[PDB]
Amino acid sequence: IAAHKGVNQAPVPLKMERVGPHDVHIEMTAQITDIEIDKGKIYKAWTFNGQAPGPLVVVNEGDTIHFTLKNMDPVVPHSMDFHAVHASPSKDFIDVMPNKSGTFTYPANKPGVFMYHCGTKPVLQHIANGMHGVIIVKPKNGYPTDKEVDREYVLIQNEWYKYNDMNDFQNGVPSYVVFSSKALKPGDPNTNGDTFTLKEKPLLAKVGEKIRLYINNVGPNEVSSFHVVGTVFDDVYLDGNPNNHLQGMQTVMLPASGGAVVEFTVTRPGTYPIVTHQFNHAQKGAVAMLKVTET
Amino acid sequence: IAAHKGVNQAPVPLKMERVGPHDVHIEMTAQITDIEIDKGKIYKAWTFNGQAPGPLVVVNEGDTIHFTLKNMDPVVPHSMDFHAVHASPSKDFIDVMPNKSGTFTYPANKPGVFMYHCGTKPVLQHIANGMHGVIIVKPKNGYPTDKEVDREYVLIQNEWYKYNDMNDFQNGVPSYVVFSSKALKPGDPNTNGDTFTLKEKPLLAKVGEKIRLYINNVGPNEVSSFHVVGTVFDDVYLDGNPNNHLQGMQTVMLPASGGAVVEFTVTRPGTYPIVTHQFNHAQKGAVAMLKVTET
Amino acid sequence: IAAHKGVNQAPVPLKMERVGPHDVHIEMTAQITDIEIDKGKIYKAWTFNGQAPGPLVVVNEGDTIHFTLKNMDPVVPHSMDFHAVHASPSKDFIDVMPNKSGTFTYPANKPGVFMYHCGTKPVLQHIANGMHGVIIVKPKNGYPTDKEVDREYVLIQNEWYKYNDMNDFQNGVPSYVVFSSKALKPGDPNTNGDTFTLKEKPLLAKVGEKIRLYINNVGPNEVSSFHVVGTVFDDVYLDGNPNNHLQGMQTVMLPASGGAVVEFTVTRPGTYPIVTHQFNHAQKGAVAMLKVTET
Ligand SMILES: [Cu+2]
Ligand SMILES: [Cu+2]
Ligand SMILES: [Cu+2]
Ligand SMILES: [Cu+2]
Ligand SMILES: [Cu+2]
Ligand SMILES: [Cu+2]
Ligand SMILES: [Cu+2]
Ligand SMILES: [Cu+2]
Ligand SMILES: [Cu+2]
Ligand SMILES: [Cu+2]
Ligand SMILES: [Cu+2]
Ligand SMILES: [Cu+2]
Ligand SMILES: [Cu+2]
Ligand SMILES: [Cu+2]
Ligand SMILES: [Cu+2]
Ligand SMILES: [Cu+2]
Ligand SMILES: [Cu+2]
Ligand SMILES: [Cu+2]
Ligand SMILES: [Cu+2]
Ligand SMILES: [Cu+2]
Ligand SMILES: [Cu+2]
Repeated sequence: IAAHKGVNQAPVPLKMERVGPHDVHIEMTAQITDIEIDKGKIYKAWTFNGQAPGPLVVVNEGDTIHFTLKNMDPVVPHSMDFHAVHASPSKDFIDVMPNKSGTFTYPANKPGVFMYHCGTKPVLQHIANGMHGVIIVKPKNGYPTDKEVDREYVLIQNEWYKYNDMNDFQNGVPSYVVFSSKALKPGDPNTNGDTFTLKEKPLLAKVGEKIRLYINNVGPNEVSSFHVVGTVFDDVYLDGNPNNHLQGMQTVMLPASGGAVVEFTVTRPGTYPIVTHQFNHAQKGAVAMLKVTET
Repeated sequence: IAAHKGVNQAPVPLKMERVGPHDVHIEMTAQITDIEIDKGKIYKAWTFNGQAPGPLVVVNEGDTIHFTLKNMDPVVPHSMDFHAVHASPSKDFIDVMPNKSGTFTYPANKPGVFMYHCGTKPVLQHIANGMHGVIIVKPKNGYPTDKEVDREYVLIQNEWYKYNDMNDFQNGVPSYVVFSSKALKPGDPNTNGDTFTLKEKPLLAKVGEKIRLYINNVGPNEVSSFHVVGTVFDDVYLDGNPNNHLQGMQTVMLPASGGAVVEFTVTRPGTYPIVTHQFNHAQKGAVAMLKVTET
Repeated sequence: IAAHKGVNQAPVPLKMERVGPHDVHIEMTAQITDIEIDKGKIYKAWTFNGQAPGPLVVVNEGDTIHFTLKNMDPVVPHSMDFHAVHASPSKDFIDVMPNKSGTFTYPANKPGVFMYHCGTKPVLQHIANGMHGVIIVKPKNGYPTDKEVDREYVLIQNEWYKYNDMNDFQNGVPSYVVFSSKALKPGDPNTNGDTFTLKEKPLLAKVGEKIRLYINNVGPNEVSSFHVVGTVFDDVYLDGNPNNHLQGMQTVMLPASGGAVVEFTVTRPGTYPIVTHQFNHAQKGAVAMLKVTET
């Protein structure tokens, strides 16, 4: 796109504030930002806030979100679809023109680990170019295993294709498949979907800890066979809903847009790979590392 | 196939009648019928009754089906495999020659949303050419959420490939992926697997209604990441068995031949897309629309 | 690989012995062995013990495994990752050099049907060349349906690609997709992943029996839509964990590395195909047969 030539918009922080016991304001941008998705490979991503996947959003069950999108793209319209919410897509997930803002309000009444993404036609194009992310809705009564958990992180799986190439998007295999981590607490890493960062700077944990991961596979196109090497998932909550409880799963099947909360114990010091077990995808980037130390 | 050149057999209604408290007769044809699968694109489908997917069958749990297939194909043998039933495949799912009929009897003792399809070798060929459909077996004691449901529809996902091309069938990506709807009550639409009809003539509902969809992904080859935009599934019953209860799912993973019953609430007026969230497939046709009005 | 030219190492039996109430010794090899994966097609597989998938391992819940790998490959390092176990991957799933042995110890504290495989980088290469298998961990308290089961078998799904071709492994469709069976009791068949053996020598059963299959889809890359023609799964335990109970499933979605225990009734004499319902894969080999007789 001629109007994207030379465009690299610096990342903008997510803006979020609570405005009542059950109401939260969220402000995001749609912007065009160079991301190093593999060593030496820059993708001029269509993004929320200059991150792909986008910034993490965390709300409580029963929060109404008053969402603003500021569209910094000089020429492409953008929008927002939160899977967490009940909304009219044709009224509430509508386009915001270049250099304009739009505000939309809707309730998140279901707990879980939900995909968000741009909903501008063609949606495949907007997702594949990078406009995806996760919103976590925390359950009013927790998870039955909350007391057992020592440490938590968020991981997101996505693919990258040939740049802005709709033929490849629809008919081609992914060039890269990648994990990223998004921060829940201060000092947690916050990364983009790339083939290397979580190998070179592993997630950290202590020997003996029960780890919770909030996970979502945003696609756009592939399913994920989520697995942590050297452990077994003690508990799995499909879509992060507490009712959808499985136990003792080696591998969690995630549809495209599918999420889960998974919990597992790391019993011994070492580095534990985290993979999609569809190994072609793993080979093309989708391996993260968890480094487990005696401290 | 030379003997299919110029052949376009007009659709024949499904014939069905109950013959006892636990016995039903079903009569279908195998026939060769031109279907417009995308605008301007005619596929000379191998079909049951001139529809692809085929006509909807609905029986009660515990019904024995006395099934007749009348094969109108001038040259290809056809057969029928109902996933709902317990049967000897080598006795009961056998070929019916051109211009002949065959009758087969077997029990449907399990509730759910089951695939049917031709079982003639090579089965990939017969399915990919259009010989698939759904049979619903209604549970003797219902679903625990029956009282909450205001409106119901059936949706079926399938793919289309290059015409009768076994290399493409086995090794190629789908050309189109599509939804169709099959009527449960008078006035419901009844459509074929195409890229457009359910966009141009959306399914209808009223603001505030809880909608049930009976869904199956007949493939032949892809899995489906079933999602309704702007809602969350309140309840999901895997394969339509009441025991396989999930709650609060954003997206339902369906294997090839996989079914579900899903329920969700439409809270606001508008048009709600229904997709497989594998967006390459969505782009290639697999988006239906639900239009929600104040009436 | 020049050092594999002309190499065909005869299969070596699995060595296994119990050494205490909760401890078992297992000795396997990594070796290079010609396998006929389709009629006329020899693949010089990288294997455990000259079988691909490898030999079946069965332990009890709570057994500690003292595992030895003897690496007979003249030039490639190999390793072992059991999904059943809690282990440090960077200490316990490490490489064994050509002509050396290594011993590793770790607990199997979770019941189920678990993948094992070589964990040597690039793991896609080692898995795709044949270094995969299943370990069954029997639950201390059984399955609630144990008393109903008349007969049991193990089935494993895997793919084969162009020989040792990492481009094909990562970017290509499978050449073949196959089932194999591995023996649980004397007289059970024990086969390799091929397109024909389980068609030509079907698994056997008696009319009216409830059959249990322990199943795993080892990939490397595809998911599986597991289905038995002419029946419905009465009970399904995801990953073989007794808690992950589904009922009345026509088809079981398995991620890559995913397992299950499935139970179904064969009501009538005949031959019952067993398929992945992703029919492109079925066409390329993934159909096994169960022959059901009045004896
Ligand atoms: Cu309150
Ligand atoms: Cu506000
Ligand atoms: Cu956009
Ligand atoms: Cu979406
Ligand atoms: Cu792909
Ligand atoms: Cu702890
Ligand atoms: Cu574990
Ligand atoms: Cu009766
Ligand atoms: Cu009759
Ligand atoms: Cu047919
Ligand atoms: Cu079938
Ligand atoms: Cu495909
Ligand atoms: Cu209502
Ligand atoms: Cu909803
Ligand atoms: Cu003991
Ligand atoms: Cu020992
Ligand atoms: Cu190896
Ligand atoms: Cu593994
Ligand atoms: Cu493939
Ligand atoms: Cu019995
Ligand atoms: Cu059955």
